[PDB]
Amino acid sequence: VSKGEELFTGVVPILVELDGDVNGHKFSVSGEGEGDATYGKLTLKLICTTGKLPVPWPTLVTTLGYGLQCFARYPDHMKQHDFFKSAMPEGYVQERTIFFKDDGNYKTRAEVKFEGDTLVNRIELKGIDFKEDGNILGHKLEYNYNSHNVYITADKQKNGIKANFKIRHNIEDGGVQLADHYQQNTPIGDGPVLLPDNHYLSYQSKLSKDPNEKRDHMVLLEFVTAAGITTPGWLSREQVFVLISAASVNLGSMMCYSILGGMIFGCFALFELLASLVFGNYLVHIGAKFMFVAGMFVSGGVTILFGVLDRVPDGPVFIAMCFLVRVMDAVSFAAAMTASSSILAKAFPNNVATVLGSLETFSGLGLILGPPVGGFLYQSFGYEVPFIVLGCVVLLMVPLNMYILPNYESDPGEHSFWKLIALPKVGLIAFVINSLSSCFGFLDPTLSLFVLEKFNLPAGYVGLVFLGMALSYAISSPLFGLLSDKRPPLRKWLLVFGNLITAGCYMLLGPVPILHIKSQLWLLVLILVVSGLSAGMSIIPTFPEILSCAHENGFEEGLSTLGLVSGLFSAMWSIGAFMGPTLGGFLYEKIGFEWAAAIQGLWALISGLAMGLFYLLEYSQVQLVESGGALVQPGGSLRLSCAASGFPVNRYSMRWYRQAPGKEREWVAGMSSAGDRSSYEDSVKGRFTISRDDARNTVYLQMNSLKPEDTAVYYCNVNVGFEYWGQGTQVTVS
Repeated sequence: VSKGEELFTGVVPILVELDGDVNGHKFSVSGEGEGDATYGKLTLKLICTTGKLPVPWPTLVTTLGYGLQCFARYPDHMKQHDFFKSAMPEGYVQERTIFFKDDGNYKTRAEVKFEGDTLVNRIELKGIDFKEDGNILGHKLEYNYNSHNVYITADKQKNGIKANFKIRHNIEDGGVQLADHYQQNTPIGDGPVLLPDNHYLSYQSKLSKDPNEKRDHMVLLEFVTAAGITTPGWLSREQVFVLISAASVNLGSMMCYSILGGMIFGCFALFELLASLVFGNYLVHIGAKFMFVAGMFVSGGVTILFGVLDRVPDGPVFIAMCFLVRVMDAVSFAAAMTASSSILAKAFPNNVATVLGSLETFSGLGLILGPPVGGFLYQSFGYEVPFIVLGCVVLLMVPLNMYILPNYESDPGEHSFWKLIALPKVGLIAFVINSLSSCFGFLDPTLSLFVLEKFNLPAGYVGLVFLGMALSYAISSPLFGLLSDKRPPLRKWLLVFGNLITAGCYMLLGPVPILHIKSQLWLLVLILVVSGLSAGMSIIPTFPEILSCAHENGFEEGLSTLGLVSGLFSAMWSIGAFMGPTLGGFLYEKIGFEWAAAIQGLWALISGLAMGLFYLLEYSQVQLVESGGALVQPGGSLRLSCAASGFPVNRYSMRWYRQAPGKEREWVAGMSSAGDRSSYEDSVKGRFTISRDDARNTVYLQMNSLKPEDTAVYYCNVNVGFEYWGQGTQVTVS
């Protein structure tokens, strides 16, 4: 942990300057922008100062944007393997040699200094023996730039680091220009520097042009991720503390609710929805550490003040005190649910779906510990004071949770809330949670009364029925959260089919007389535990889906947009609990349970029908599939098909790449964006053939006179603005 990491928490300005010379032609560029190293983002706006550039812009991106090594996003594991910010305020020197294949050479000398809050790098270039008819001076490069991995090694003799890497440039004809970069990074400070081990940095790039700027300009968007060494498997000290603290608050919440589970419900549901909304909006401004101790402290008093309601007689001293308690029952659960969702998804960045299932399963052990209330606490005091004694250990979690939860801070986000509810996808997923919570809240007042009028069973015996539905939720929550995380494209099929079964289960719960199904006890047990399987399969992946929908729209990553999303998850769980039971008592008056379960499910039937056709009709994401590689004897012919989805193939180019086993990936063939020019590898020139079907959205590569040298895994490459590759298929010649 070096000193310079503390100065990088936040958006810091950037300024860039370059004075270069190619073959006696002088040029100079300058610009400004902003970079944030908390989540690895960099925006660089270059403006050419001499008015014209003899070299293409992507040849100089690796000196300008790749010269800003200090905005790397290092994880918690490799804070110690970080050389760039190790002595950052002093600055450092990048000395680069940039070798172009069968072209000239670049020598780069760059100084990085930290003056005030502005980081200024000054770059001197020298270019030699560029060919006039070549790719560089001929300007045959497309206006695109692609991803790369950069490998870092250390050096003790100069106390700095060394690196070697190779970028690829797309050519208008179709080929690839290869550039090999050797950099030496030396620190000019006399303080301690960090010498790391071997690792790499994934660079993702985006090129853009301003609509209003006329003079020759270029806009760089850069994402940097650092990786390279295997995680040890042991969880960090932050991950263990959040998991043990969030599990205990859901255990005690169901523990006290397992004993005490007209205008009051109207007062409750509006101020439960209001407290879940605004207190989730200002999660940035209040502080998530003080949220998780504010909810359980107020909810700790709810367990205490319920006992003292017995002392007062009925009237203004009883009813008005039921007005206050709940308010504190609602707002503190609304606070505890939104706080526990925000603090847990930050702790597990790529495990959001799995840890919700693990958290909600341990809350399903809470109602298993129900009749332990009747063990000794009910037999000792009865109903007067069992609550204050249990409330101590709830309130004794205060010194533990204040010490064991980490402290986070974040700048408030300038996005309005809103805009988020105006999305087409957030609106339809709000309808599903409204529909799913409506069907859950109907059975709480009304299932026991149907059994009483038909099967004539006591409500204590109906208490076993409710544990039948909770037994299926507890086992469905981890497994359906386990499969939600590993396959992100199938969470949209997993959730819509979850609501569709719930419509079908509830259709047959109280059977319509047209259906001619006889109702009995063993059928009621079987049909309800299936409904637990369907409800748990639809309630778990709706939180990572909204988090996925926010980041694709353009919202930032961190504590800001996580707070606004988790506020809605408590909010749309509350609107189901308002129109569920209250209209449930309305619709129970009309006909009865033989239709009140059928009409409850048609609203869930239209809920899965509306969003299910929204995902089906207009899903679009860039995916590429290869198929057809097999065992071919030498001298034969083969055909390989790359199929594309998400983008039109007519206006973009397609390339092919090979991977021999144990060898570096190499380019095979390319076609221009106009469908007129093409290029091939020089070793296989004239023996392969590239082709496409534009209206079919397919590209084909045909192989004539195969040799054992061509045994490789083949991939299919496209540049939309971000680089995409296909899965790749293996071709063996033997």
